[PDB]
Amino acid sequence: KIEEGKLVIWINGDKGYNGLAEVGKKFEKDTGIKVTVEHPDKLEEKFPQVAATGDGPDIIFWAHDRFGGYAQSGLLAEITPAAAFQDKLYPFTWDAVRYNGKLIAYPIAVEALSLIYNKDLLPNPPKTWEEIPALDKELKAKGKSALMFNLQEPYFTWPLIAADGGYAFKYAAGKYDIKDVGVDNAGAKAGLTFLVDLIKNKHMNADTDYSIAEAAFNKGETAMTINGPWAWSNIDTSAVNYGVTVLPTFKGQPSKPFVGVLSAGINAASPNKELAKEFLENYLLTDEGLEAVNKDKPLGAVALKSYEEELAKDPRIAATMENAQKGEIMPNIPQMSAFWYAVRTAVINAASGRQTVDAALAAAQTNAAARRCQSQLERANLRPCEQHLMQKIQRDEDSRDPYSPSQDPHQERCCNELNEFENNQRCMCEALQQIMENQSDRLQGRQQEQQFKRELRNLPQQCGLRAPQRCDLD
Amino acid sequence: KIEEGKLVIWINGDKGYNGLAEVGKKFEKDTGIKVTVEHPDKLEEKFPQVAATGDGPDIIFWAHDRFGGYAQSGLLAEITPAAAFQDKLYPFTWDAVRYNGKLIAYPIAVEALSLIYNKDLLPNPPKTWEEIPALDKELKAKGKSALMFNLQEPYFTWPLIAADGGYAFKYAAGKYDIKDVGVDNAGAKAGLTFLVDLIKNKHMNADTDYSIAEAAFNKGETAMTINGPWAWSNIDTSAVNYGVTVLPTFKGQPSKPFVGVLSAGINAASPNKELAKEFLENYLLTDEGLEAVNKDKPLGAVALKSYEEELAKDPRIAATMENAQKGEIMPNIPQMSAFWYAVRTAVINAASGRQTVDAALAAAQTNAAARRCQSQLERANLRPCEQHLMQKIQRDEDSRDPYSPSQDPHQERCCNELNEFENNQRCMCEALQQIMENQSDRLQGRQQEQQFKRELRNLPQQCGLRAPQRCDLD
Ligand SMILES: OC[C@H]1O[C@H](O[C@H]2[C@H](O)[C@@H](O)[C@@H](O[C@H]3[C@H](O)[C@@H](O)[C@@H](O)O[C@@H]3CO)O[C@@H]2CO)[C@H](O)[C@@H](O)[C@@H]1O
Ligand SMILES: OC[C@H]1O[C@H](O[C@H]2[C@H](O)[C@@H](O)[C@@H](O[C@H]3[C@H](O)[C@@H](O)[C@@H](O)O[C@@H]3CO)O[C@@H]2CO)[C@H](O)[C@@H](O)[C@@H]1O
Ligand SMILES: [Cl-]
Ligand SMILES: [Cl-]
Ligand SMILES: [Cl-]
Ligand SMILES: [Cl-]
Ligand SMILES: [Cl-]
Ligand SMILES: [Cl-]
Ligand SMILES: [Cl-]
Ligand SMILES: [Cl-]
Ligand SMILES: [Cl-]
Ligand SMILES: [Cl-]
Repeated sequence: KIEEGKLVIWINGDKGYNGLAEVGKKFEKDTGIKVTVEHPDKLEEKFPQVAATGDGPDIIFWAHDRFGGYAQSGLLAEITPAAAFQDKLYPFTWDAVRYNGKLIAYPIAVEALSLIYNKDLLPNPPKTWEEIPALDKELKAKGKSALMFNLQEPYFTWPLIAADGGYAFKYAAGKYDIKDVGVDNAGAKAGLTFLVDLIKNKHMNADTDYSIAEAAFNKGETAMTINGPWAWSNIDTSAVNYGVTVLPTFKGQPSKPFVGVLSAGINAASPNKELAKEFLENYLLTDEGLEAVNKDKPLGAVALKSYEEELAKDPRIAATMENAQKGEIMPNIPQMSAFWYAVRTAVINAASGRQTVDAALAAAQTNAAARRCQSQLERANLRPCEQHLMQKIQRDEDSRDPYSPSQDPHQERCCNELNEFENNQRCMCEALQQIMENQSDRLQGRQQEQQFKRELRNLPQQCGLRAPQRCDLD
Repeated sequence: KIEEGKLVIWINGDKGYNGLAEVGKKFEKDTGIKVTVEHPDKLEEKFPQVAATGDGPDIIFWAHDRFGGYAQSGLLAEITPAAAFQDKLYPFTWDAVRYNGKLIAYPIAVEALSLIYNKDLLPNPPKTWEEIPALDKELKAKGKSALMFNLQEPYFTWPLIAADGGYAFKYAAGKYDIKDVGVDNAGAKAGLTFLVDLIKNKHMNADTDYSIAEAAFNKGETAMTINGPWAWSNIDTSAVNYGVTVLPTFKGQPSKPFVGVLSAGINAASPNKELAKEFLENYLLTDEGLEAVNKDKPLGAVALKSYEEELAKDPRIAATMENAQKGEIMPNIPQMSAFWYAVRTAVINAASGRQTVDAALAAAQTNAAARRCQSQLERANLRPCEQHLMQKIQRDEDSRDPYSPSQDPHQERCCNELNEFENNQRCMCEALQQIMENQSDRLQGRQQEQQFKRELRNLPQQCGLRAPQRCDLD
């Protein structure tokens, strides 16, 4: 489980975790509470998996977009700041940690990608994506290349995709229509197409990932890269003289980065909820705290109004905010992970040539708009079905297809719930399994239990719904 | 298979099949072609099952509503009458055998249910359903009952259900919205409710079926029944003095029978298509022909204008047409069978008390609006998927998760088709099986075949679609 007394903190390996450990120590010098800071791999995946059972860190750091999922799963303890404190952080940033009218994490900083150029290799950076092929040609001559960024992650290639019309889920009347996915429209295609063409023409390489691009840029091998504030430190170390400017335009429109807001959320299974709140509110979210971290690795435009008033002077932050405004805040809904995985795949297959732009995006659209089982299960309230089945058993203890020689002398609300598993039978099964589990202990007899299994088994048919071929009800 | 030279005809056991055999003989006396007339059980089920392989009758008789399904399955040969002939039959009736802008059967007669009363027991039949409980009470005293009709079939109980708002599929802009099902609205509930209440109060019995009601009425045991023209003969035999009148009203509206049009369709696998056409056009659809049949058992309002001009004089036919007009023509779409099965179930469970009106209807709505696998398969054009997979194999004969040490140095349109099986995985499987079958013969090698199976197997995943847990590709 989770030790009471200490604070364990998870944050991604590309963030200023050393800078955060310092705030960990200042907090310890004043508190005596041991603050541990870790940067595991795939922590945004691991957390859902571990916080579920009741383990993991007290605090979890990631971009706001994943927290909706965590919330829906009941993994995040709600956070509640006295009005005053809230007045210190930008409205904009508070919204990003708001799910179902609740605050589920603490905002830290606003992130957005910008175009980063080597002032040596390229005094004047291009205004347009279209300009780039010419450049690379020119640069290849001098033994260099025009541009290199991470292609393995959608986050990076999305600003171009989004430029001429691409979007994730439309925002219709105060909500996201997760059936209205715009990754397969003219714009998205145009964008991804241009991207692939760059590859087809030897201007960049489908296999290029983060570290490869970072190294290339930091060793002065390519004129341009695309990245976020976090990456500024390593360059500051690298002897390269760099500028940070607005991303190029495509078909005349600005690239539109998915703006994300670094957030800190408290494990809803942690004993140290108070300590956590005090840490984040009184130490991290302070001018010294943020600075300590921002020193290790730049946060972008911090959530706290006072320190940002300082940071704003930095031209790099200006360009960061410029790109951010051209962009859109990522949604934080549960379906976002689906969307991301979907697009990650499309981009890769298209980039690698396994598929065509039109095909890959078409698959992404289909898949990103498909509801996942785990989500549906969490949202399910299966009690009505439980109650129904129990009752039905009493009325069959003395009254077609009878169970025993003795049988041979709520339903709506339940079915309403099961309706949600009508398009995924494996899922329908899981829902039945969940029902079983939630009752096995309340089942006295055994005639009782198996006369429950069989009833449970043809429950979907009773609702006029589709049913699994097989379904183990251990 | 089907013998060339003879004509085999299927018609339901409750129709004037003897009367039709006569036209069978007059046709034989003039032709020498042996005409066989049979009335098998569940012939509307058997036919789809047998006509599929290429057997069955040359001609198939049923209400128009089932023929849409037969058509979609390619079981019905299109029928084409010279304008003149068509001018002999009512427009209304031609529409009923029209599917996808094609004539798929020959209209014979218009059917509709009416209220049939014993003039001895009840000189003045009720205007309203509401009046009936009082009657039955009064009649039970005299040792009789007010009303008895078939409860095992939805066809009979639907006029009441439909009365105050019930419908099958809404007709939206020239088409039926099979997702807009009106069997679970206030009206339908009201209607079914009244019906169940009749039962709950000992006014009728949930177990009452056709023969039980017919016998009861024909032996003068109940004052009223609800039935169609076909039933007139047996009563004519029965010494009971009966009238045929408009069905009672419910909540102030007329009962609304599903008007059906007896149709004759030609097996699209029969060699005798010409004979069939000549039989139906030149013998059956004539004043003598129809009469011969109408003699055995009344057809209702026949499709042929001339004979109906005669029949119209019969007050019984008048009442039949009155009820028909208060009613609605059944749709002939493939989904109709689903709808009927769904409602048959609801009615029975509600009537039997296994479920409540609200629950049962709610299940019917859900289920009647659910697309069936066989339908989706028929409508599927899986070629694109076939072509795609074949090609993909060539491009893998020398180029992640490789098949052989050698591999280790259309898609959209296809997926568009597979999208249709996204809510039924068993079905997705069948679609893959169909693809396999349609290629096993075109597959030279064996490395070829199994390198096809594996590709085929993760085809849904390539389309971002859901996939079966298991799928045998024999
Ligand atoms: O590619 C598959 C992948 O998608 C998911 O990651 C996304 C995040 O949810 C999202 O916040 C963003 O990640 C970036 C941050 O905003 C930023 O601080 C910095 O770390 O760069 C990040 C990108 O590498 O975008 C990504 C998608 O690219 C998802 O959460 C994962 O589970 C998954 O493996
Ligand atoms: O109840 C289950 C059942 O539904 C289907 O039968 C329907 C028919 O499609 C339909 O034409 C109608 O059947 C009647 C005729 O119109 C009439 O000529 C006479 O025969 O009375 C009939 C009713 O018994 O209504 C029924 C539904 O009640 C379906 O086709 C069957 O497969 C099925 O078993
Ligand atoms: Cl690790
Ligand atoms: Cl909480
Ligand atoms: Cl307060
Ligand atoms: Cl969006
Ligand atoms: Cl478009
Ligand atoms: Cl038989
Ligand atoms: Cl044909
Ligand atoms: Cl003609
Ligand atoms: Cl209708
Ligand atoms: Cl309603």
